Amino acid sequence: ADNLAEFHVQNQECDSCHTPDGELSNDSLTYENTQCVSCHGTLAEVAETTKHEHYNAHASAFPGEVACTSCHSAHEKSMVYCDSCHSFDFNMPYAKKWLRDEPTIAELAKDKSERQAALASAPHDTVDVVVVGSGGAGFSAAISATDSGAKVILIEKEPVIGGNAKLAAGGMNAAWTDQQKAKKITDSPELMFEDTMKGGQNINDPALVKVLSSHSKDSVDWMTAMGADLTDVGMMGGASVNRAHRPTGGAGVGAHVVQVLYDNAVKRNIDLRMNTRGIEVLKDDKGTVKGILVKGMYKGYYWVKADAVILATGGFAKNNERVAKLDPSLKGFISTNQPGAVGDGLDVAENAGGALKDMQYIQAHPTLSVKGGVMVTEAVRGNGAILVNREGKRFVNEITTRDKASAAILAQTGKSAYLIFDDSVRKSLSKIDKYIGLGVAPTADSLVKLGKMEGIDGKALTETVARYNSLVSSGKDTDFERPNLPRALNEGNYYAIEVTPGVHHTMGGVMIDTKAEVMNAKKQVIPGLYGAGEVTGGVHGANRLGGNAISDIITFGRLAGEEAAKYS
Ligand SMILES: Cc1cc2nc3c(=O)[nH]c(=O)nc-3n(C[C@@H](O)[C@@H](O)[C@@H](O)COP(=O)(O)OP(=O)(O)OC[C@H]3O[C@@H](n4cnc5c(N)ncnc54)[C@H](O)[C@@H]3O)c2cc1C
Ligand code: HEM
Ligand code: HEM
Ligand code: HEM
Ligand code: HEM
Ligand SMILES: O=C(O)/C=C/C(=O)O
Ligand code: NA
Repeated sequence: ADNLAEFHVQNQECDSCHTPDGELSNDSLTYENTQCVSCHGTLAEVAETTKHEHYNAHASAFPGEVACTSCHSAHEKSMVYCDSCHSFDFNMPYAKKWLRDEPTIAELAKDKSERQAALASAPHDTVDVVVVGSGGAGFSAAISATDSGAKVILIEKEPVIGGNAKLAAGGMNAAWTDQQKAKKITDSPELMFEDTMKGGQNINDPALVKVLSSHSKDSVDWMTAMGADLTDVGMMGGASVNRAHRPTGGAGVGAHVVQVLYDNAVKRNIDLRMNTRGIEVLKDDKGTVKGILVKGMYKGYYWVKADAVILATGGFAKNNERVAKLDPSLKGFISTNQPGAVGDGLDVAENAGGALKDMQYIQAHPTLSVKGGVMVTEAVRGNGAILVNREGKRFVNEITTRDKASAAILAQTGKSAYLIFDDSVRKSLSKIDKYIGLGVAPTADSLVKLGKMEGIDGKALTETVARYNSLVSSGKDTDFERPNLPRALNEGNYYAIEVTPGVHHTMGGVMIDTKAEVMNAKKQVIPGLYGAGEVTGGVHGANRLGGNAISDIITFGRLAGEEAAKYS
């Protein structure tokens, strides 16, 4: 058989998968996936028949209900969604090699005749608010506009929810929380503001940082009121005190928060459509939003009539060509992002008249696993790990800013470095057991053997750790002046992870005011158009602090949702 449908029609009718009139139920393929599930079992039942020791196509930490048609198309060969970041050994029937080629919003100009036909038809739905993107900002806004009495449609162009927010590990920054107080942490919104400005080089828009800092406690209480666990409070670089909140025992912040938001959306019956891309914000004759034209991967173009459009489409860090244009130094770097984080929501914003700002500031995360090509949380260094070069020495304050840490790493022999830590750090941060499970953290009971394994000078490494621990115990890092030295590296076994920088976050984007209203180049509000999260510029300045993006998405998403509901 050349495809999965042809295979199944050797013993089945067309309607063992399709509805009675045979039309596609919707762009989520609800009815159709349900048929796959009714013969093959749910996603968990199917994982039992495809186990591998260290991985499984049908089991992943992705939140939400992952549709079988996310990877299995019926009438054509398709691609495994895990291959946009890993290379596991899979043998999916009717597979084809992972290759994302999504047209730009500009190349979508060519569909002049379908667009026109769709815009001359009646709107397909008429609601109060349309939310574009199912990352943190997008679900938060959908929920808060709904809890504000507005009817919402939430759309996601990918087949799965969560964007890059489902990958967050380190934590969500917040200050002066009840979680921090119970952890005997002393902080204030003023220290977080101050760490943020300093952190972004005083380029950040101060009114936005003030919203960021002043609403962060509330953003954490909101999430916690909806069911999240954000009681573990750790440190990341450029913070004065520990203020990165995440689940108990240091598990990832991302997948958990996106799972809480999805559950909350679901309880409210929020209309969520997958495989549905926002293409053009529609405006009336007085330049205010009247709706949006969308492109359903399965049922074509159609428009949603609405008073308000919230753009929560995240960044363009996956887009190395745009990234290279703005920063030539990042050309050819690997990236930590999901495959559709390419900037198309920015094009929608501009075409709508929104102006952009800070676009030249692109953050490279300092520690991507060379072996796995995936981000290794900075909470690994925050909970105590050190960085050593191939000569087995420390070479940088490990909890310095991302810019500095990336530069020191690229300057080392081989252009990479090694995270080094023990079982006390491991046990303090459960996330580390994910990297051990990926095969990216070799271990040994002595630094002498660990260094032999990885090409690190063994005796040098042993004396480096011994010096570090003595620096921990005396309380001052007089070598590199790391300001927080939480743990001696002396328990149980040792572990090394080889790390190198990757494109990670774009601090510039659509220009928003304090109510998340998109403005033009004159700084005039575009009525009905809002912007929230990494698609916006001005929050993070020239350099974002680890932990500040999940705080930003919850805060600015919530608020845009509320403001869009009021506006109407
Ligand atoms: C690997 C990794 C670890 C990180 N760790 C942390 C952490 O620990 N703490 C922290 O503070 N930050 C962290 N960050 C940053 C990060 O989580 C965020 O910057 C990011 O998720 C912002 O969320 P968002 O909702 O704004 O966008 P996203 O979560 O990226 O969601 C955007 C969504 O919009 C959809 N979309 C885009 N364009 C369109 C369109 N035209 N139509 C319909 N849908 C569209 C995208 O497909 C996507 O699902 C981490 C980032 C990553 C990638
Ligand atoms: C799009 C929807 C579905 C998906 C993604 C899916 C998935 C799959 C895949 C990946 C295969 C392997 C084919 C090969 O080996 O070449 C398969 C085979 C099979 N499917 Fe489906 N399926 C779907 C719908 C259904 C339905 C509706 C039925 C029954 C009416 C069904 C019953 C079977 C059977 C009997 C086989 C052969 C082996 C077996 O499972 O006993 N499938 N399916
Ligand atoms: C001869 C039998 C069948 C006929 C005539 C048929 C017809 C179609 C048509 C016409 C479309 C495209 C519609 C559009 O673009 O609006 C389609 C898509 C689809 N069909 Fe079928 N179908 C048949 C069998 C099946 C079977 C057996 C399955 C599942 C195993 C299936 C699952 C799907 C899915 C999931 C889609 C969406 C696109 C895709 O994955 O290719 N179909 N079908
Ligand atoms: C309930 C939803 C799904 C069903 C019913 C389904 C069905 C199946 C079946 C029946 C097989 C072959 C089983 C066998 O040969 O024993 C298979 C293989 C596979 N499917 Fe799925 N699938 C689903 C969802 C997904 C998703 C969401 C992904 C990707 C993220 C995926 C990726 C794969 C891969 C990679 C293989 C080959 C497995 C390997 O080599 O380990 N499937 N699927
Ligand atoms: C169904 C699809 C996928 C599967 C089955 C899968 C499987 C895994 C596995 C087995 C691990 C090691 C952790 C563990 O032992 O559970 C892992 C780690 C990781 N994968 Fe995936 N992966 C998938 C898709 C993706 C995609 C698309 C990305 C990025 C967009 C991604 C990013 C990561 C990250 C960042 C980690 C590191 C550990 C963590 O951050 O929790 N994965 N994945
Ligand atoms: O967990 C991390 O390394 C990243 C956090 C961030 O980008 O804020
Ligand atoms: Na941005």
